[PDB]
Amino acid sequence: MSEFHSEISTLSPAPLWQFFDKICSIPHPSKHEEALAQYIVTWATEQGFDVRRDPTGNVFIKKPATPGMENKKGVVLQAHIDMVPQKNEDTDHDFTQDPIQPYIDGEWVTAKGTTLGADNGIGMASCLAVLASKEIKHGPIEVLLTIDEEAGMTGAFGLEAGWLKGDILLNTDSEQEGEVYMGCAGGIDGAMTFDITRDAIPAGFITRQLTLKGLKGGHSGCDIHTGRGNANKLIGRFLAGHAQELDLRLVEFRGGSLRNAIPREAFVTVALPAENQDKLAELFNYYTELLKTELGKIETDIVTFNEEVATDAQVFAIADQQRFIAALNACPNGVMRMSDEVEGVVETSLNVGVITTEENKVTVLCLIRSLIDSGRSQVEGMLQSVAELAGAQIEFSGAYPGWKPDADSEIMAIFRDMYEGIYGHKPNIMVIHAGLECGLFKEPYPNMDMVSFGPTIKFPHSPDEKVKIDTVQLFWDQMVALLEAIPEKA
Ligand SMILES: [Zn+2]
Ligand SMILES: [Zn+2]
Repeated sequence: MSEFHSEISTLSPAPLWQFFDKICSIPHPSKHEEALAQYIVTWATEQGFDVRRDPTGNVFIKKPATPGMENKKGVVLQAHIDMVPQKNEDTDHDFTQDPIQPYIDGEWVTAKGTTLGADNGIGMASCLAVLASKEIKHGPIEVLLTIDEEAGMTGAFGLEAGWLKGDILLNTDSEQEGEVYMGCAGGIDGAMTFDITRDAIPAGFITRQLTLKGLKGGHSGCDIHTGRGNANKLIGRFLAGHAQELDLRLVEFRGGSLRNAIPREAFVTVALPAENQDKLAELFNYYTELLKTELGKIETDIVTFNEEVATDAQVFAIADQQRFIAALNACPNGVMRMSDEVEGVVETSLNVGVITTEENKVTVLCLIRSLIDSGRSQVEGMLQSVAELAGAQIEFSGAYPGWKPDADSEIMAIFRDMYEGIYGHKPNIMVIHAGLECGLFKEPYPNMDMVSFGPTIKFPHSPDEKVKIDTVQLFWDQMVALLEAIPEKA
């Protein structure tokens, strides 16, 4: 806008920002990496690197140590090639074919009308800069360029061991300066299904719709540790202790939106004798009040509603109503175990996120997360124990490995202390209760520990993806600092 004549390839550190200007020029959305994979390889040949590809399309590039650190230590710099295709809703862009037009606006570099791919356009250029660099005194080096982060990260378990050495890995895929990653959670989708039959609403049974919403909700992974309520479970807890005593019968149970998110709204419609209408309305008002007493601190806007539409219907058979409700109630939810290796982090958890009834089928969907993959099984088994006891079925799928945090591992320690040698303080080292590509890296090479940090990019995956220029210089400064700080393995 104002800096109209400013060249992206002349921002510091130039070698990388030049590589980034080149990466921007050749179109690479997920699944269209070939175009850029070639360029990198042909490039890395011309420089005389041993460059090989694997069966699943990931690029590996070997550079021997600069004189002095031949004693090795082996390191693996890693980024992913694919970008994410998202255009502004009013600008012409064929992602398969058109280049990113990066531009400079203030403290930021963005593309207009399109995602910028700074991720890791800021990470992989970095990788490439180090390969080309003549004056970083590094030990032996491998670069891993994986295919697909934003389409189920195909490339990430693309291949397995015997393709790398060096017990260390440096992922450049995080999006904050001063924010590192030493671990993440794996996950797995679960589905408990019930084969239900229905008996008609008995005479006089007015039919109501008890509903609960205004829960703050959240994301099952990064927000699980908080006190946030689970709409599904609260309405189950109510029917559990009180259905039979109140002799109410169940027609409908719908809650939450997807396993990914802590369910904020849920509801049941039920049939009951018109006699117990003021009882129920009072018990339920009682019940809801109690909720606000309990969750009032964290859960500010907690609202329930109790209207009636006496529609038919066909109520759950008793034995089905019973087993489903016991199941829903017994079933674990929230945090299962806090980590002891790291200072107040959730090790295992699960979220009963979605419930949907239909005629003849009630289906309960949930998502177990864990850093220790051993604990994720532990939890699956408990669900199965319930599922068994209830005469219901569970299927598992969408399983992906977690990354267990090792406290004061070599590289975490270094990074921590090398950043503390470059900055008057320590980075904000973390563990997200979520999935990251470097997780899948632990399937083969569990021996390898690792780190994930990068420049500060805001709004990735939108036409707003803006990256902070001054932190690219930082990112690269520690990317250098440590590469040389790396101890030797004899
Ligand atoms: Zn991404
Ligand atoms: Zn990414």
